[PDB]
Amino acid sequence: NLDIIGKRIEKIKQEHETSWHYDQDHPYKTWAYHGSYSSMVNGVVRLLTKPWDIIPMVTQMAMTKVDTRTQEPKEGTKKLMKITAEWLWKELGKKKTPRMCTREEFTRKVRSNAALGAIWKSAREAVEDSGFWELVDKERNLHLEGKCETCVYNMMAIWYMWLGARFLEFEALGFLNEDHWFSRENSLSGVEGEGLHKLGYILRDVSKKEGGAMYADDTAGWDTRITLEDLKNEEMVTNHMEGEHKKLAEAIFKLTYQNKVVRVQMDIISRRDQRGSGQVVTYGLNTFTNMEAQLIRQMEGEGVFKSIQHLTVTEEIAVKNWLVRVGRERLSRMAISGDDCVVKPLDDRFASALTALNDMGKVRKDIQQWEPSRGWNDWTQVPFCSHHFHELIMKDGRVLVVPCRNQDELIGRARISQGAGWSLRETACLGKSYAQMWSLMYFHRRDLRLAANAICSAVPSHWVPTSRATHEWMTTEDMLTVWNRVWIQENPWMEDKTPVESWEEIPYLGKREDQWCGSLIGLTSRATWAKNIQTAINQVRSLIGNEEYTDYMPSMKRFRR
Ligand SMILES: CC(=O)Nc1ccc(-c2csc(N)n2)cc1
Ligand SMILES: [Cl-]
Ligand SMILES: [Zn+2]
Repeated sequence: NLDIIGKRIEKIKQEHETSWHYDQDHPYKTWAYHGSYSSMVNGVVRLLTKPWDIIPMVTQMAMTKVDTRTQEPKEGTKKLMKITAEWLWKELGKKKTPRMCTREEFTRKVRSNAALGAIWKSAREAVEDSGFWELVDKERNLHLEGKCETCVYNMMAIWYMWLGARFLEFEALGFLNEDHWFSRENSLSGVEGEGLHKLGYILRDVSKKEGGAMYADDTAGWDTRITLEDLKNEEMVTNHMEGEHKKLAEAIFKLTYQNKVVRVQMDIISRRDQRGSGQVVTYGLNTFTNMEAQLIRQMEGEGVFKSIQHLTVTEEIAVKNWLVRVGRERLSRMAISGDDCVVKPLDDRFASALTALNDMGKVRKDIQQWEPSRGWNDWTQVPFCSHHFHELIMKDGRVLVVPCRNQDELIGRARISQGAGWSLRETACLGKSYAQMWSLMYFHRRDLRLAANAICSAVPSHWVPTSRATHEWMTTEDMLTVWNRVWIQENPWMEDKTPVESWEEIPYLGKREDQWCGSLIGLTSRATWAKNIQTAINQVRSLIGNEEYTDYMPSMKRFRR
């Protein structure tokens, strides 16, 4: 307990000796208590989406369990998790080599803008000061000694550490993301590096497997369900390491993941369970443990073991043998993105195979603990990564599988910014990012293709999209050329590589399907907005001023004379 959280706690107390009031009013039960001491609106996107100013599902988006425990899993459950985790690390390691990430790599990220959950004023000034690395060196040396001093989270939830602890985290465990351990190639169930023009093709491929319904059960507060046993299983990645890397990774797991200390608005508490690490490391270890949990739920449905109370020698061999024999074909019946999964099991016994799942603490959201899962019969209805997927046939017979979600959510998100000090140019460039994403991913939604064309017409041609998966819309290349590259040239599911010559070759959903997914097509106003769009474009041009603009609206047949 305190042999590991004490040094950090003592340090924080000393720096705060005056107000070290041990308040007996602290609202903590599970969180150990040691002591105490807004969405802005994007004006460019809003002026070009006037019909949505009277839709509450859009306009409301811009307005306005950490404290729980998880019963220890049973001996049968613990054995199932340990055998499965050992096997899974070995599979993920067959074609990969664990390795330290470098300051030279850490800075590069910082030179660009990749959320580092950090807390000089810019992180760009820390890595350049050789003073920062000296502090990193001290903690780094302490980690090698099996001790920590300055690796403490500030819950905001979202837990932000100091850069020194982040860099360190990244040095020891960044290889999982940087070298693509959770790629569909390295993991089979994984979709790291995929993006939205891929995810539907991947679900359609899972649908091709003989088996039962497609299951997509959510976990309530997945991170708050992460147990110390799960952490012991994740930590086994270090069995694959050597030298300094092994000791540095072992210290991240022991000192920062399995024996945490955090600050809260300031109470100084510690928990030895739950997920509380870096968002990128969190994503990879959530994928790992979700893959493990779903293989075990598959084993339960298949009758590989009879009970979670304890495993018989024979069953331990049967589970291990199931993995070696069918483990890979099985991970393949899954699409897993951190806590999000889709599973096509061998048959529907999976639906009521719930004892391992509930005993691991991964209780399903929106269904009685022991009510058997609802199955999806059509891959085009299955929810994944906040989307569903349509099969869309081009006038020339070729097949697109496209991402989709309710259009009010897409419009409402593009109308929001986070943070202060945005110029009109930067606000315009963020509007252009959304517009290009819509042109590439949601071109099949009539309102989004029109609104994208309008925003790109209203923002100077040469201004670069900005924002503080393959984000191919973050470019000043022509959007038809990018569309061709993503959907035709580089699309492994498209055999005919004939380029598309114009946007009018690129289809929409059916008119009724577009309405079902939130389109305003057929409202009197949606017609006033499409008819008068050059007036809205001109309003925004007049605000931005005398700049080089391009008219993209005649790419659409209706504005093409
Ligand atoms: C822009 C455009 O194509 N206008 C339009 C007109 C009517 C309809 C319609 C009638 S009954 C139904 N379900 N949908 C859809 C769209
Ligand atoms: Cl269905
Ligand atoms: Zn849809």
